[PDB]
Amino acid sequence: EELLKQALQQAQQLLQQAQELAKEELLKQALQQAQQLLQQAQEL
Amino acid sequence: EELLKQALQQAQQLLQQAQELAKEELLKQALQQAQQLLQQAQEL
Repeated sequence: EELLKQALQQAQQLLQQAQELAKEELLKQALQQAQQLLQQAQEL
Repeated sequence: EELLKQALQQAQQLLQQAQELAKEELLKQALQQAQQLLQQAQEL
């Protein structure tokens, strides 16, 4: 559960990296990685 | 691209709803929905 927290806080930090990249490879990566934390968040 | 922005800004608003729900059904929903915006973000 604090793990879900560690997963969400980091997915949040990563969607924010995606966002500033949006304003290529590193945007792709940041979204992939964030999806990961969210799948963990979902199963957690 | 501003669409990727609209997708990311909203996925961000949703991982934040998940987070406060974390501190059941609505946490599940918020993560599902956020994953959606991120898949759109990825394909976009």
